[PDB]
Amino acid sequence: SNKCDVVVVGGGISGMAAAKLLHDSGLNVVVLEARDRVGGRTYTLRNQKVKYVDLGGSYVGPTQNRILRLAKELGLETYKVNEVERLIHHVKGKSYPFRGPFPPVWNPITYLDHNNFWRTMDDMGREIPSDAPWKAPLAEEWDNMTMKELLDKLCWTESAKQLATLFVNLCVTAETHEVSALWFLWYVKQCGGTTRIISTTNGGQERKFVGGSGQVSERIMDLLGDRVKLERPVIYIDQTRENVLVETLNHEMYEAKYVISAIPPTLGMKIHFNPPLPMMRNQMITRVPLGSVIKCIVYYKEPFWRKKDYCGTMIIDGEEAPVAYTLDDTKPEGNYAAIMGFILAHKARKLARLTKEERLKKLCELYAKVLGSLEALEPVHYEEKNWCEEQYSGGCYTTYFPPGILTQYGRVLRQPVDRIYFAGTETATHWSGYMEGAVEAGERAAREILHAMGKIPEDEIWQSEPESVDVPAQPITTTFLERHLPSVPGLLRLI
Amino acid sequence: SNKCDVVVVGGGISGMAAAKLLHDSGLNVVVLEARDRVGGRTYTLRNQKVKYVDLGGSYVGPTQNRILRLAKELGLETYKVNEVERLIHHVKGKSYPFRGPFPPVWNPITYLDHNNFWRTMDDMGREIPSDAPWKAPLAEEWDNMTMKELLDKLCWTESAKQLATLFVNLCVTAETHEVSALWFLWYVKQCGGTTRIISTTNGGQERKFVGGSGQVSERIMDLLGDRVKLERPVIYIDQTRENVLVETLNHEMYEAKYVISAIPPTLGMKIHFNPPLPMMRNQMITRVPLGSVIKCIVYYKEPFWRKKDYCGTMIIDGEEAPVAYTLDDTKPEGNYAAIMGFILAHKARKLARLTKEERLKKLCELYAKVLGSLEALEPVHYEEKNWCEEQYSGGCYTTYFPPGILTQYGRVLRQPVDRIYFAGTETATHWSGYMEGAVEAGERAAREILHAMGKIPEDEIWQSEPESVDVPAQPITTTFLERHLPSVPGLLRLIGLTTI
Ligand SMILES: *Cc1cc2c(cc1C)nc1c(=O)[nH]c(=O)nc-1n2C[C@H](O)[C@H](O)[C@H](O)COP(=O)(O)OP(=O)(O)OC[C@H]1O[C@@H](n2cnc3c(N)ncnc32)[C@H](O)[C@@H]1O
Ligand SMILES: *Cc1cc2c(cc1C)nc1c(=O)[nH]c(=O)nc-1n2C[C@H](O)[C@H](O)[C@H](O)COP(=O)(O)OP(=O)(O)OC[C@H]1O[C@@H](n2cnc3c(N)ncnc32)[C@H](O)[C@@H]1O
Ligand SMILES: [O-]/[N+](=C\c1ccc2cccc(O)c2n1)Cc1ccccc1
Ligand SMILES: [O-]/[N+](=C\c1ccc2cccc(O)c2n1)Cc1ccccc1
Repeated sequence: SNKCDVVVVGGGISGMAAAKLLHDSGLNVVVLEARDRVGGRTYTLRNQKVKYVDLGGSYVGPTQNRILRLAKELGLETYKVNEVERLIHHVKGKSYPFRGPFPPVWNPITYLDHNNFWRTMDDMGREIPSDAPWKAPLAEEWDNMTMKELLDKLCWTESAKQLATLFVNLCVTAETHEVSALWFLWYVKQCGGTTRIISTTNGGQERKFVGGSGQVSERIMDLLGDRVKLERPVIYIDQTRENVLVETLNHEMYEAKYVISAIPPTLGMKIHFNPPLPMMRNQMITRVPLGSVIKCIVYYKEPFWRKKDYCGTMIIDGEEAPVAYTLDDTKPEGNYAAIMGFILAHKARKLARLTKEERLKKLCELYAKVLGSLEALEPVHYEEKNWCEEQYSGGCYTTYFPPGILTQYGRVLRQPVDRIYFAGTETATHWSGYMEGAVEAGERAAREILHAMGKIPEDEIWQSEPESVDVPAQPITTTFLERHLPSVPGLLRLI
Repeated sequence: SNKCDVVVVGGGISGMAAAKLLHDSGLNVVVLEARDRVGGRTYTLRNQKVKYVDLGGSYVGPTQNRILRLAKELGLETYKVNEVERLIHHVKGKSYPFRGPFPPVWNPITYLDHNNFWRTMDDMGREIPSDAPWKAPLAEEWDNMTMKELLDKLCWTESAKQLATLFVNLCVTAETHEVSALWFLWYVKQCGGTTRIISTTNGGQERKFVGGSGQVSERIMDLLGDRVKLERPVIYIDQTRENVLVETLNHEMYEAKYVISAIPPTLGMKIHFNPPLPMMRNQMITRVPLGSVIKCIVYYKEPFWRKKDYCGTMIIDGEEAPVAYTLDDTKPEGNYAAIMGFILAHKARKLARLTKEERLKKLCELYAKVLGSLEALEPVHYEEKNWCEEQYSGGCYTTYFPPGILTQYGRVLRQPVDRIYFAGTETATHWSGYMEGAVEAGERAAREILHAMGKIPEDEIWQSEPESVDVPAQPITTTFLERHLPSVPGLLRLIGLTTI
C-alpha cells in the first residue's frame, strides 16, 4: 500500500485547494482523481477554433476573494465579461433593451409585484444563518415548501412569476417545484443576495480567467506532480484500523492518517464504507441531486451584436426558447466572437435527445430573433457540454435540496466521520455552489485536519480572506422607493 | 472469471425470484449478494425469546398472488394478523375504539370531508396508468405538487388533513412535503386503491408467513446451492466487450451474457459503469431516495389488549407519539404476545438518537396511555431495526419520488441499459414497494432476458398470475352515499345556489 499523511478524494478545485494547503504545510498528500483529468465541474477545452473555452464553471466576481487569491498565486489573470452595451429582455416575442442589472417593468401593478418579489427574497434571507440555514426561525415552514409554492404565494402577476421562475432555473439549474424554499433562499443569501448573484458588473458574472478556469486545477496538479493519481476512482474506504485504507477501482491501496472527501455529496454513494456510514449520512447522500444543464457556445466571425448597442446578455422568457440566458463569451481582444447560453433544467433533459447540429440550429434561430440579426444564422464554430451525462459530477452547477431535506440532513454535510473530513463547494458557507465555495471548503477541511494533528488551534480552522485589490466590491444599494413601495396585496389592503 | 448466462446483483426476493425462474428455465445463474445473508429488506431474526420475528417486510394479503404462489411452492404457509377485537383511533390524547377499515367520523361536515378525501384519492388514481404514471392527463400538474400541497387543497377539515397525513407517512415512510402527489396517487392506485392498501382484513396487512418472510429468500438459496455468493458487493460492470464483466469488492470477476440489477434504484450509485450510464439513468439514481422507518416489537407475557376487546391495532395521531401505527404480532399459537409498531419518517431520524432502552420506555408509556392499560409498562422483551442505517438498503420500505422526478425520469426506471435489465420492487406495476412487487419485477426481468435470447416470444415477458385459492380477494365496493355525497366545497356550492 502507498503511504501518506492525507488522501484527498477528488481533484476538482476543492480537492486541489485542500491538497495545496496540506502540501504547503509539509504533509505528504495524495489526490485520487476518478477521471483522466483534473478540474471536475471546471473544464477548459483548447483548439485552434476557440483558442480556449470554459465548458464548465467560468465566472468569478467581487466578494469571491478566495478563488481570486488562489488563481492570482498560480499566475492567473481575469478579464471583464462584456457589459458595455444594453442587455436584452425578450418578452412575448419582442426584445426590450435595458441598462442596470434588473429588467425594467412599465405597468405600475407589475412594477410593485416585481419590486416586492426581489425585496422579499433578501428580507427572508436576512433571517437565514449562512453556516446553519436549519437555524432560521421559520426553517421548517420554509423547508416544507417548494420555490414553486413560495412564488405562487408572493407573485400577484404572471410577469413577476415567470421572471422569478427564470431566476430560480438559472441560479440552481432546477425547476421551482424541485427545490426547498429554505434551501434556495439560503443559496441566494450566502452569495450576498439577489443583486450580487444576478449581476455581471459588480456581481458573480463580472469576470473570467484568461486561458480558462481549468488552469486553477491544472496548475495545482503541476505543483503536486505524481502526488495526483488520474483514473483512480475511489471504491472503498476502511476506517477499522490504525491508518485509513483507501482503495481504487484499479486495485491500488492508499494508507493515510486522514481523508478529505472533495466530491459532490451524492457521489459518496460510489464508495463502499467499512464501517458503514452513520445513519444520517447514509440517507443524506441519497437525497441530494445535482441540477441539469447544457452549456453551449456559438462562435461568430465578429461580435456583431455590439454594432446594435447590445452587450450579448439576453434574458429570454417562456417555455419555447431553448436558452433562457446568454452572455458575450468574446475574448478580451474582441476576437473568437461568441455567445454563451445555458439550456436549463427540464429543457436540458428534453433537448439532449437532439443532435449537436439540431441544437446549434435552434440556438442560432433563437439568437437571430432576440438580437434581430441574420448574422446569428452564420455560426463559424459550436462547442457544448451536457453535464447530466457525467458519472463523476452527477450534474451542474451544484447540489440542490428538495423540500424537507436541508432541515433533516443539512447538519450532516460538514460533520466529520471518524478520520474523513468533507470538502466540496456544497460544504461552503459563502458562494457554496461556486469555484469560490470550492476553495473555502477545501482550505477549511484541510485546516480541520491540521487542528486534528495539533498543528493549529481551533480558532484557525475558519479564516477570513482579505479583499482582492484587483476585483474590489462596491456596496449593494437600494432606493427609498424600492425599500418602501407596497406589495400588490399591500396596495389592496390600502384600498 | 467465473462464467454463467446471467449475473443477478442482489439476493433480495426480487433477485432470488429472477434467479429461480432462470435456473428453472435451464440457464446458469449466479447471485452476487453484498451482505452475509439473503432477503435484503426482508429479515427474520431467530432467538429463543421471540422464536422468530420479521424486522423487515412481513405482511401479505389478497391480490398479492405472485408472492403467495412463490411462498406456497417453497412450502410456506400464512396465518391471519389478529383483527378479531376493536381497532383504536387515538386523536388529541383520547382513544376511540372502532370496527371496519376506516376510523369513523360523526360530525357531518367532517364526514363529507373524510369521504371526499379517500374518494378523490381513488378518483385521481383511475387517471394514472399503472405501467406509465407519467401518461396521466394532468401528470405534470400533479407531479409538480407535494402530497402536502394536495392535502392543503382537498381537506376542508383539520381532522381529514391529520388522518390523511398519517396515511401518507405510514404508506411510504416519508413526509407529505417530501413526496410527489402524482407518485403517491400512483403508488396507492397500483396497490388496488385506498381500501386495499390500508386494510388488514381484505387488504395488504391480512397475513404473515409462518416462520417469517426471510424463508422465501433462504429456501430459493437452498434450491440454488453455491450459485448464491454472499459478501460479494458489486462495484463495477463493464459492457464494452462481447460478454458483460461484473466485478465484486473482494476482486472476484464474473462474466455473463446479461445482468439483472435487483437492488434499490439509488443503490446503482455504488457501481462504477463502463461505459458510463446514459444521462437519464445517470441522474435518476441520484433523485430517488428510500423512506425512513424503525420497526419495533415489544413483547408481553400475554396479549392483554384482547381482554379489553382491542385487537392491538392502534392508529395514533400527534407529534408526541413516537409510533403512529401498531398491529398485534402475537404468534398464531397465541404465545410470544407482542405489539409491532413503526416509528415513521422524521420520527425515525429524531428518535434514532435515543438508546434501545429509551425507545422501549417511550413505546410502553405510549401503549399504556392508548390501551388505558398499566400492563403495557411490563414488557418481557424488545426487538427493533432502524432501516435508515443499512448501506445495502438505503431505507425502508421503498423508494419515494420527490416533486418533478417521476415525469422527468420515471420512464428509464426499467429501461434496459444494453445487457443490464432492472428488477427490484421499485420496477413493479402491481404492489411496487412490497414483496409482491419484488416477485413481479424479478420474474419480468428474467423473462426479458429469455426473450433477448429467443427462448420466449415478446407476449410472454409480462404474465398475469392466477388468483390464490388460499387467500381469495373480496372485491372493493362503495355504497350509493359514498359515491354521491358532496365534498365540503360541493355542499357550499349547493347552499350558494338554493340561497340564490
Ligand atoms: C458544470 C458547471 C458548473 C458551474 C457553472 C457552469 C457549469 C456548466 N458555472 C459556474 C460559474 O460560472 N462560476 C463558478 O464559480 N461556478 C460555476 N459552476 C460550478 C463550479 O464549476 C463548481 O462549484 C466547482 O467546480 C466545484 O468544485 P469541487 O472541487 O467542489 O467539485 P468537483 O469539481 O465536482 O470536483 C470533484 C472531483 O472529484 C472527482 N471524483 C468524483 N468521484 C470520485 C471518486 N469516487 N474517486 C475519486 N475522484 C472522484 C471528480 O471526477 C472531480 O474531478
Ligand atoms: C424494510 C421494510 C420493508 C417492508 C416493510 C417493513 C420494513 C421495515 N413492510 C412490508 C410488508 O409488511 N409487506 C411487504 O410486502 N413489504 C414490506 N416492506 C417492503 C419489502 O421488504 C420490500 O419491498 C422487498 O423486500 C424488496 O425486495 P427487493 O428484492 O426488490 O429488494 P431488497 O430486498 O432491497 O434486495 C436487494 C438486495 O441487494 C443487495 N445489494 C445492494 N447493493 C448491492 C451491490 N452493490 N452488490 C450486490 N448486492 C447488493 C442487498 O443486500 C439486498 O439483499
Ligand atoms: O440571475 N441572473 C444570472 C445568473 C445567476 C446565477 C448564475 C450561476 C452560474 C452562472 C451564471 O451565469 C449565473 N447567472 C440573471 C437574471 C437577472 C434578472 C432576472 C433573471 C435573471
Ligand atoms: O394505511 N393503513 C395501514 C398501512 C398502509 C400501508 C402499509 C404498508 C406497509 C406496511 C404497513 O403496515 C402498512 N399499513 C391504516 C390507516 C387507515 C386509515 C388512515 C390511516 C392509516
